[PDB]
Amino acid sequence: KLIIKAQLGEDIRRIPIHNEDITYDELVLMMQRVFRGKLLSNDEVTIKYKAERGDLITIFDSSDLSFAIQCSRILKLTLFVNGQPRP
Repeated sequence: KLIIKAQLGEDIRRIPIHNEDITYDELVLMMQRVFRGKLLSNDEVTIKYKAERGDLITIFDSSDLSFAIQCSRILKLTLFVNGQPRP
């Protein structure tokens, strides 16, 4: 359904999400689980996402998260005309 691909430094975790009404606080908890050995219980986790055209945008709460998820569903196509990308 939905894949969350999360990066902390060089470590990348790929998490499949089924309930799409996931809350911000649930997402934080999930990040804490998947990055178990990288974090202390008292670390403060900040979450950003790659927006359309690669700029990071901070997610502060569940409504930011929901919008970020809706903005996720992009299919990026490149078209070729008679085999040429630049006719």
